[PDB]
Amino acid sequence: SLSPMPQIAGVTYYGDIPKQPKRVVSLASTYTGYLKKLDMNLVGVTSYDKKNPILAKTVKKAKQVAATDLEAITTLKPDLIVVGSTEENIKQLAEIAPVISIEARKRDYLQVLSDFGRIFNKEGKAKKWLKDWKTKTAAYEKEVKAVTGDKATFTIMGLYEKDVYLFGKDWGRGGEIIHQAFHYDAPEKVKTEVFKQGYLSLSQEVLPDYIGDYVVIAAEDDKTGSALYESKLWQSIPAVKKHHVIKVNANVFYFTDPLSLEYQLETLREAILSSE
Ligand SMILES: O=C1CCC(=O)N(O)C/C=C\CCNC(=O)CCC(=O)N(O)CCCCCNC(=O)CCC(=O)N(O)CCCCCN1
Ligand SMILES: [Fe+3]
Repeated sequence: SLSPMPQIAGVTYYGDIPKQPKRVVSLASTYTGYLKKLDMNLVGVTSYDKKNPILAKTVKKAKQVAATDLEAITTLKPDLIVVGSTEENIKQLAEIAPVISIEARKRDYLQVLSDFGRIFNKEGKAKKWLKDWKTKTAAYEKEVKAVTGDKATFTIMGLYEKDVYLFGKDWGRGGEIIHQAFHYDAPEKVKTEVFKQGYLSLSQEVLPDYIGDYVVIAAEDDKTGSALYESKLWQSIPAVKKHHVIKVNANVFYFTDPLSLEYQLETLREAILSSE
């Protein structure tokens, strides 16, 4: 029995996708949690998946694999491999098992779930989650905007090693919830320089120019942000002086999947409400 394999923008099939795969290898942390949400049995997952404190609990049995670990992936005997479209070795992966390749941003973070529901005939489960999400986020939006005001601007940022990044509405780090689910505006330069591009690496000195009312900042640990937070440049930013900086744990906040997002939603709601 094969998947109906619908034509979906950004989804490429290699081989005959099983309708009911029993041994799924996920090589893209974007998708792992969607597969889990739809009760797919994962036997391989990524390093990020293992470090995500929400998701990791659900995939303890899975082996940590990278896309280059062809031998380990083969040994796992998958009947389905799920990958991002930018992976360079799709040919060799497809020799191991059927592959679903997904190109980020062709479908939104919600569509991806209903898309997998169609691929695997789990539409009911997908629809129910999406319904509750849309109802909950609509209510939560009203609550948070009652504190911030409706026109408050948010910037999504992330700290990685010595680097500083801004993110748009659809590159994780809380952007889906802040920009899409809560319909928060962003500063002008964020909308014109970051949103379409997905992300932007930036030098410290111009950071003030991209921050308005609030900032959500992702990092994997406390030490990464240390120097920045103590800098005069940083302390000069109005949002910082007003205590409108929401620091979040990247280990879960990198992610976009339903399981991660459930946790991120409560965290962001609570953080914004307590900013008052
Ligand atoms: O899908 C998302 C949000 C968007 C995202 O980050 N992606 O990687 C998916 C879309 C791009 C796939 C193509 N891969 C790359 O461009 C490699 C670099 C990359 O992953 N990026 O996100 C580019 C900007 C961040 C670079 C610094 N690295 C990290 O922050 C590690 C977390 C990091 O960026 N990762 O991707 C690892 C955890 C990802 C969890 C799921 N999150
Ligand atoms: Fe990434």
